[PDB]
Amino acid sequence: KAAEQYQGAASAVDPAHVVRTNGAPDMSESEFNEAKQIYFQRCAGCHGVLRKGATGKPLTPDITQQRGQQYLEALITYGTPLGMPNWGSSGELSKEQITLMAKYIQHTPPQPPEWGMPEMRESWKVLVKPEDRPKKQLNDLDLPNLFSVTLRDAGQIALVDGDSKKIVKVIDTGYAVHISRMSASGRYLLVIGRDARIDMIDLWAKEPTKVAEIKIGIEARSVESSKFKGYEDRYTIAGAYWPPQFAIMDGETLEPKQIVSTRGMTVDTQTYHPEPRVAAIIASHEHPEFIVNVKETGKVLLVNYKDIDNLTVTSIGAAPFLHDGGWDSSHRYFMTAANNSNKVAVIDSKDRRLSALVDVGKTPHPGRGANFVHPKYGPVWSTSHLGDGSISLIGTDPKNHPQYAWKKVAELQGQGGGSLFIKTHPKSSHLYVDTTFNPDARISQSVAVFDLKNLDAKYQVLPIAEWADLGEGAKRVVQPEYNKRGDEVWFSVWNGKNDSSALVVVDDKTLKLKAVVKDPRLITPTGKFNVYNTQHDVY
Amino acid sequence: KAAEQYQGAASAVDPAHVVRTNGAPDMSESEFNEAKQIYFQRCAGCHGVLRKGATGKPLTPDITQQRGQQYLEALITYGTPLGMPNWGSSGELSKEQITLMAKYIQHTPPQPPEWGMPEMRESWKVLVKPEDRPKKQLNDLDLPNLFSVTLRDAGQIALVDGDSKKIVKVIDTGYAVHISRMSASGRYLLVIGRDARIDMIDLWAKEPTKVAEIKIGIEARSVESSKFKGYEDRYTIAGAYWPPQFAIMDGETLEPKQIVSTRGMTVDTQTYHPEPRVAAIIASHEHPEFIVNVKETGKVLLVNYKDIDNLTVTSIGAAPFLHDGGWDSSHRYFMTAANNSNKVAVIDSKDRRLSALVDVGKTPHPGRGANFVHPKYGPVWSTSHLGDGSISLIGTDPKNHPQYAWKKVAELQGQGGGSLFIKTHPKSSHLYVDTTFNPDARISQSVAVFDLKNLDAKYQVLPIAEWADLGEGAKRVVQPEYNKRGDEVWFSVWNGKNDSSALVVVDDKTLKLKAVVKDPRLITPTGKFNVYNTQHDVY
Ligand code: DHE
Ligand code: DHE
Ligand code: HEC
Ligand code: HEC
Repeated sequence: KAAEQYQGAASAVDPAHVVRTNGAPDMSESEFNEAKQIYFQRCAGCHGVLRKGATGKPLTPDITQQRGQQYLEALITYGTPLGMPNWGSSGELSKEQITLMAKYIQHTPPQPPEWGMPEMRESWKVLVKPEDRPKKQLNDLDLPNLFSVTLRDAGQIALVDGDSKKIVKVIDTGYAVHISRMSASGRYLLVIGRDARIDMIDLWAKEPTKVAEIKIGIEARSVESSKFKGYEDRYTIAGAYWPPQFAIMDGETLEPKQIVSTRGMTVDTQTYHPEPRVAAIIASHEHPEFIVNVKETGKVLLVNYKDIDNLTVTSIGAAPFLHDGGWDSSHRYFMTAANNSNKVAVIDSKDRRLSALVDVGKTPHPGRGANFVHPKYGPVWSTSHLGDGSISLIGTDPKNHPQYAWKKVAELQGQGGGSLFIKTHPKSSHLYVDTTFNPDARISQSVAVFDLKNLDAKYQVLPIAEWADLGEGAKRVVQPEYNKRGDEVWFSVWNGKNDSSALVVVDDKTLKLKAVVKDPRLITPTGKFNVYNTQHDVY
Repeated sequence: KAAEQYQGAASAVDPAHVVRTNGAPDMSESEFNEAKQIYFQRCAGCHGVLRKGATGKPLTPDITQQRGQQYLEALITYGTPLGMPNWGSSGELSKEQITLMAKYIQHTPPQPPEWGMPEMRESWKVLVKPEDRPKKQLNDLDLPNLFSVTLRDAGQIALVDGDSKKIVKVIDTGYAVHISRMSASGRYLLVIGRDARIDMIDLWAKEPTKVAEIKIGIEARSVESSKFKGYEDRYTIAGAYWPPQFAIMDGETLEPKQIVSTRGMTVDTQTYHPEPRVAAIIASHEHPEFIVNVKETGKVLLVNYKDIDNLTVTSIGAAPFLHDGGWDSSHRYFMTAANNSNKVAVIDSKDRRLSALVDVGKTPHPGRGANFVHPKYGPVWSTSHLGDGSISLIGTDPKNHPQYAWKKVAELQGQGGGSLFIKTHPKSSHLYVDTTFNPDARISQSVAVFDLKNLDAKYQVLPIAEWADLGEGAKRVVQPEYNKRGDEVWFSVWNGKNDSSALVVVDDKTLKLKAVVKDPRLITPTGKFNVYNTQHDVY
């Protein structure tokens, strides 16, 4: 009764400014569920789960009710030239569906479930206790030259022996695994599906088998291991798309320890954003931290694991829409692309600061990038683009080449836009770039190769898809990846699940076809990650 | 169109797990706003703006629709003995309104507006530029012994002269100012209304005037100034109840610099909490930081301002429901209370960690606390409670008294529960305790005073309200505050806006009535803050 009067004063909030939602077109339970079913299959990626706008404009009731029914239907139908697909013209969605979507986006967005520690512990499993795991490598596999290839639509990954070109094992994982990452010791393989299911695989057991797993969210893209000296296999971190968050777990058993929300203020307008999806994550070699990229808010956070109980985080403003990126040759600056901002943020991991924001081309997509010493400009880091066919070379040596540091020092020209990965290797004198999503078939089925010993000359075209001899299908080639020796470059010919695919190997020394890996179990192969190169960031 | 096919794959989110909210009893616009008004007038204080629950159970659709109309009405009607007021039995609400509330709480919680930089800058006003301000004290007031009193309902504060006992200047401010804090230089007076409006007052002007103002949110409770060596008047920070956030501004002009969301995972369950209100904030004397309390998640954040461009926060976990608190005698340990957890957290600001979690009585409400040297136990910090009449004494000397460090070393007994503040001074041998919200009028209209040179002896009751000679009204006495030289203790006779109030002063040496401050302008006086004691944390 004392506690009653103590909190018995009015809230400073003005009810007239608290807004009730509604005034949308009446639509039944089924009309709504069908619209909801379509929204995540076709729209959520670009517009966001909450519809506050990611790559695309906000689709919340305030704005959609203002536009009204007809503007909405027409827009969804014909699309626009700035990224909005023509769902009606292309005949991808019927007029009836487009009508339901126009009505759906006029209601309050349905709420997706949260996902904290209770759900994480319930999903967590230790398949083989640490004490029951091999003390030595119980097999004759050349682990360093192994490849962890993603069999996207099969919810599996494949361990392919680099020298023999044969599949050594197919392991069940999360659906469409996005990337593979190696532990600092080179013993454990870490794969994470887009569904946020992480699988830890012991490469030492008789046969590479799974020793632990967990689900850190409803949707995810990144996973990483602690690499600072004295912290081998200590912690594993993973970033989720929804909910906006990242989790730190034990690097031996994947036991969840800390969960941190990334919901916050943007760097540009400094207003509140409800869905800042976590993207790339890279382990720092300069301090005991993980370097996390928060997309929609454009913040690079340095999560310090020196004391995992009292988490110290340093919020660095970069630029909106941070995505992928990698280390420069020295492994001190984090070159990451803020793709929809057309800039490349450089994060100094030693001095823990933003070194610069470099203007590049339309929608940079470096992947992890390509590092090499330019004969004139010195040490550079490069990236290709999705929005155009240009290739940016950036200065990454402040000590010996300060006049070029953090500048778009030169530009190269590929086959065209739709590019996703650019590759190279220390031992190699070639530079490869794919064009996976280029709207042309001939271009999307081939890669461009440049001569680093003569960058003035144009690129040669390698007909990767044609070399694979597969037959029908889009046969989109993607992500060049070298072997440990650096004399073989691998490519994935990403064909439909009901079609036939392959991994095409090329002799880097001669640019001649070396081999083609086919197998009924090689369903929709995407990411290939050579152990050594992924473990030691060789790119 | 490359970017279009690039984001064409489906979201990992399951359409079936995204839910539409509704099936709530129909209610017209008029009915919905009548209830929505009542909700923020009477319920949001304890249940929260989004109704996820604070001191009370969550009132969200998933739960309320399960209970149904009958349960809800019956509960709102009679309440519960565990803190939920009997809205119907008391005659406070009608059967018609109660029926409206039971319906309202079965609907989706309406959404309050956000409040970022655009809104803050829009409200930010610099009344007198730093260049046009005085260079020295232009008045002849004894500033250190001045008193900043809250004229709550009047939306103002009065500067009362400690020695003359007269009102020197009444200043217009935000509604129901909660607290007053002094800048490090003792020059500027910082005050903040519950509506989140902050006013900076220069005590050097011929007549104290406001030099800047800003609104940092929809509703708030705290403000603080940087007190680390070399950062006098450098930064001002404020915490907000809604939105869940805190803002850091320029300490000379109040220019908004950084805004940080406090929405996050909880310390106990580690699940997402959409509304973790910011409670107490105290400047660190050990490092250039602010120690912030995040109530619902039970997190103590150490925000370092050495570089406010790239903010560094250390998130220390304490216990659920952090509220108020204050420095131990040495100004190193932040003694804060997790009031609904019945504990007191000790945050070591030097080593930057949770020293301990001490169990206390029901609902500890220390205010800033009371520090004194116990004859047997050594240095102690005390607090009274709102749920019971006890006074817990906790040891605060881990260097010279390890036996009692962080232990509820002993208890004292006051008139009863409903206590809000306990007080003492280094030059004083008395310990005061108010009982502001105690349900018995006589008790709520007086204060208990113990003898620190004889703690075994029972307290003495001082008829503070009765001494004021005001007449009718509740006359709740509140917050014992000392003067510069610690020889008199002030009390606030907080009476209604239409009734008559006063400030009763006691001669600490004789426990006799010394003076009574009355003025037609002294409307609903609540908090009083002696400039010196507030600035130099003398408590
Ligand atoms: C955040 C992120 C990373 C960086 C993680 C890291 O390094 O820590 C990444 C890396 C990658 C890498 C890493 C390669 C590397 O060399 O580092 C691969 C193989 C890859 C295959 C694909 N990604 Fe990726 N990818 C996304 C997210 C990401 N992609 C998307 O959100 C997007 C645009 C939409 C989607 O549907 O996922 C997208 C499209 C694709 C594809 O279409 C690919 C080709 C196939 C697929 O399964 O989705 N992305
Ligand atoms: C977070 C918080 C602090 C700590 C501030 C700091 O140190 O930075 C505080 C301090 C305070 C202080 C500071 C005293 C001090 O010596 O530090 C005062 C005077 C005070 C007067 C009141 N407070 Fe307060 N108070 C709340 C919040 C807070 N009160 C509430 O949420 C609550 C429970 C309900 C409400 O309506 O605000 C509440 C009730 C009250 C009252 O009823 C008082 C007596 C009158 C009023 O205006 O609401 N609270
Ligand atoms: C990315 C590959 C997209 C997908 C998939 C979908 N949309 Fe989109 N949309 C996208 C962009 C970049 C834009 C802006 C384009 C421009 O010219 O400005 C849009 C815009 C919309 C809008 C219009 C918003 C407005 O002006 O108020 C609507 C109504 C919209 N998009 C709807 C929508 C739906 C329902 C989709 C799935 C069936 C969908 N979009 C997919 C990018 C992309
Ligand atoms: C604090 C001073 C409160 C105010 C003001 C209001 N409520 Fe409350 N309520 C409070 C507590 C501490 C509890 C817990 C009761 C217990 O015995 O544990 C409650 C609970 C409710 C409930 C019941 C919820 C449930 O059990 O499902 C309802 C329906 C409820 N309160 C409604 C409500 C309304 C509409 C109020 C304002 C008009 C209101 N509460 C004020 C604390 C406080």
